[PDB]
Order: sequence, then C-alpha cells, then structure tokens
Amino acid sequence: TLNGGITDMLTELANFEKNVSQAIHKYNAYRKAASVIAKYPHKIKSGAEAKKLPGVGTKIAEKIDEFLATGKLRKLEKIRQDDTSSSINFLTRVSGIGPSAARKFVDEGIKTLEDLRKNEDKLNHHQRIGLKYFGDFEKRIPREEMLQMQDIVLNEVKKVDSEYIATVCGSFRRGAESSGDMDVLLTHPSFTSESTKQPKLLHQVVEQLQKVHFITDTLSKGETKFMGVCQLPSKNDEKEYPHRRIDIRLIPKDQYYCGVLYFTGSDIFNKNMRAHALEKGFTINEYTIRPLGVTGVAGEPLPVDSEKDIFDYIQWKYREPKDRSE
DNA sequence: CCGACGGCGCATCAGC
DNA sequence: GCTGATGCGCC
DNA sequence: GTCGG
Ligand SMILES: [Ca+2]
Ligand SMILES: [Ca+2]
Repeated sequence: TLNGGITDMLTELANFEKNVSQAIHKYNAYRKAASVIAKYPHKIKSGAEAKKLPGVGTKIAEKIDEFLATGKLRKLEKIRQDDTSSSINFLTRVSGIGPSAARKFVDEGIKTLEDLRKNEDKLNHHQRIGLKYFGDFEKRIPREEMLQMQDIVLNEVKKVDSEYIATVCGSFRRGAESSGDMDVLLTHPSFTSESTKQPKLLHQVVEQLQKVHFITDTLSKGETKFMGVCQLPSKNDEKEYPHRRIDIRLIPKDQYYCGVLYFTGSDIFNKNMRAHALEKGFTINEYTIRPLGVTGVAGEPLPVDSEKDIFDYIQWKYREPKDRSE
C-alpha cells in the first residue's frame, strides 16, 4: 500500500458524504478515486500526478496536495471535531442503521453505543441484532476460519439435497487472507429462470444450518436472499468464536455465471464492469447480460456458459477473481 | 455546460 | 391486504 | 465529485 494515507483520506470523505451529507454520488466518486489510487503502482508525489487518473478530478487533486504537504486534511480534522457528524458516522456502523436512522437517533439524543443498549425497544429487528453483535461484526475472519465455515456450509446443504451447489463468493473467492463476512451462492436444479419446481429451497437450507447451530440469528429473509448471523463451533474449554455475518443468495441454476460474477465482486469492480458494459451496449445484473436497443431498452438475455463469456461480450480480457479486488 | 453515475432483494410505511 | 417510495443492505 | 460529449 504505497498510498494508504491518501486512500484512507478519501475513504473517510466517502463515508462522511454518505452517512452525514447523504450525498450518494459524492460517496461513489470518492470511492472510485480511492480505488483507482489504491491500484496505482507508484508512490504518489503530487495531486497533478493523481489527476491523471480517471475518477480523480480537480477537487481531489487539491486535497491530495494538502495531504502530501501536511499529513492531514483540515476538512476532515473539522469533521472529526464535530459532535453531530461524529455521532452519526458512528451509529451507521451498526447493521440496519443507515444515514437516515442515525440522524433520527441523534435527534432524539441517542448517540452512543451505551444509549443504543438501553434503547433496544426503539430498534427494528435488523438493528437489534446488529447492535447485539456490534463488536463481533467489526472483527475480520481469518481465511482458516473461512475454510472451516465453507466446509460446514457445503456439507450441510449436501445433507439436505445432494443436488444443491453452494459456492463461497465475495472476498474469499478472490483469495483474500481475511474476509469481512461470508457470501454463499446457492443453486438447485428445481429453480431456473423457466420454473420453480420445488418450494422453500432457500428456507430448507437456512433451517438445516439453524439445526446444527451454525446459523444463530436472522437479519432478513425472503425466497432468494438470506441475511443473517452464524458461528463456528468451538472445542472443549476454549473461548467461543465471534459471531459472523452470512449472506446466502439463491440464484436460478441456469444463471449461475452471472450470479457468481456478481457475488464475487468486488463491489467497485462490479460497478466498473457494469459501467463498461453499458458503453459496449449491454446491461449486466446478477441474472443476465442483455443487449441495449436503439432506445436503451434491455433486449433478451444473451447465451452465457462461463464467466469469461460475460467478459467476452463487453470485450474485456478475462480477469481471475483474485484480480477483481478493486 | 450538464446528464449520468450498476443493479437489485427485503423491510417498512404512507396512501388507498 | 396491495402498490410504490424509501431505507438499508449485498457484491 | 468526475467525466464524456
Ligand atoms: Ca463479503
Ligand atoms: Ca456479505
């Protein structure tokens, strides 16, 4: 990380714009800039040098010049000083509390972890579980634990129905030595774009994982997406593992490659790739890649038999998951 | 200058 | 109840 | 906040 100071600065600004200003485009701009700088293979010596990069404009150039000169940014110094900004930024670190709810809480005088813990009845379900495991969800997951988690999940769905396929995606699939959480893609042949030949396909898997005490809580749950909490079992006389966030996404079996491309990410890589696709006259979601018509209306799904086929359509050389960490 | 910025699942609420 | 908007979440 | 046109 040659430019960790700069990318941290920009990430902090992104978070401020999102959580406090509620300026989502500024949020995205700062994150794009942080990402392009993060992969830039030189120690940056000036804001002019940075402005050469796409997504870094005049305003970020000037900030970079300030940061390089002084080691800090006065704008961020003041934001860190501000009680209301500081409080809102903190509250959004709880899962389920976004920028709107955080500001509303701060209005009511709920602005610390302690305040939240005495006001649980003022939270919805997601928020209550996010608060319950606030400390644990701050922790990262070593790959060794991710491998244990993978082995449990893959073997338990195998027990429900051997025709399930579970694939761990996200940062794990990109080969990260540690992950923020666990993302699991699920398919079953009875769920395609053409038909659903069995009910409760996701529910049965969630229930089995609950049965063996792996899944411990649920943040939200529908027919194709589960958002919840899980925990590795621990051995005799040793401290319990931290509770971990887990997402499970059931995708039509014939749309696996669009699905695994989406769920492998990174999020910025996906934004970049989908933005690029548009410029080639295609639109990509987790299901399909479709041509855009003369009017900009999405056409019918294109044939896809591999991840590379999706890259092929938009004229990108294939990129392995490990090179998608943007 | 200015439109566009990736795409969507689940929970919640107002209006009906 | 539903539908559409909004909030928050995922990559 | 940034970029393409
Ligand atoms: Ca993840
Ligand atoms: Ca996740």
